[PDB]
Amino acid sequence: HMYDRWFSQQELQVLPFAEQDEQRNQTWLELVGEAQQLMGERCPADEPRAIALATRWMEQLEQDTAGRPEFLTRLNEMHAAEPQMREQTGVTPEMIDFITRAFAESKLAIWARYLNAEELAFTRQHYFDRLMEWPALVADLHRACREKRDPASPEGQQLAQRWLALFQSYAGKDAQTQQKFRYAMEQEPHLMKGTWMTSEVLSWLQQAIGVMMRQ
Ligand SMILES: COc1c(NC(=O)c2ccc(NC(=O)c3ccc(NC(=O)[C@H](CC#N)NC(=O)c4ccc(NC(=O)/C(C)=C/c5ccc(O)cc5)cc4)cc3)c(OC)c2O)ccc(C(=O)O)c1O
Repeated sequence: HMYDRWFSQQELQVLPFAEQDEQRNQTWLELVGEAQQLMGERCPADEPRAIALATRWMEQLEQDTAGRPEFLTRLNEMHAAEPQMREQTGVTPEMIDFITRAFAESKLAIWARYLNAEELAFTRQHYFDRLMEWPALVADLHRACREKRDPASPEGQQLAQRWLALFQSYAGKDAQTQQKFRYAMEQEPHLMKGTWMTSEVLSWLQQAIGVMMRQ
């Protein structure tokens, strides 16, 4: 069976997808069907119904990957190389592209209340520049936070430096603009959806960042 080709026996017991729960399958049946309908209509990704659908997708996908970023990246490996993936899930790379942009717009809608028009335009473009590098970083942050790596060590500062590079990629290099983004996240729970980040890993990261920013 399909997940057994990609997950160890121990991983399979903590992977919700591997349950073939009937209710979970029906939920994804509806999520896929709704995405198919919006795509076939060429629905713009910033329409409310698209943003709402993408928000549901990310909520469900985080739950069904057990909140483990490494399980998310395993699914991405399957979308690239598992022949049965479309047949078994109904999810396609084109569909994922639509959800990705609608989920981006779900965050741009919130950032619009904190940024001016020129900052919003910059981020609407550059949000996508390095977006797909975040799951690898999140996995490396989970491992670091797990092993109580010193946030101030060279290995911790390399992680903070990788965060800054991905953050400045979407936010820009302006200090006042960056502070708007950091304030918005503190104020808006939706901005940390679709991240696989936990309060524990965020604390570890924000300690590493704080060391980087004061120095
Ligand atoms: C806000 O910024 C910050 C931060 N920020 C962050 O830490 C931060 C962290 C991470 C992130 N991002 C991510 O991790 C991230 C980025 C990209 C992705 N993408 C993917 O994985 C890609 C594409 C995209 N996209 N694949 C998918 O989506 C994907 C979609 C669906 C499936 N589905 C299936 O296989 C199914 C359903 C099977 C099935 C089965 C059975 C069935 O019956 C039917 C179906 C599989 C994969 C996902 C997550 C982020 O966002 C950029 C952040 O901002 C931190 C601190 C501060 C501060 O201020 O201190 C701050 O400001």
